[PDB]
Amino acid sequence: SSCQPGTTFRRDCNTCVCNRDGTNAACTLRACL
Repeated sequence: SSCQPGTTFRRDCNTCVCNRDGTNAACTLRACL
């Protein structure tokens, strides 16, 4: 992931939070369908 460190964003129906150096994200594991 290229993201703003510590920002919240969405992948489909999932909440993601960007890691401390903006290179990855942890996201919720909902089934969106």
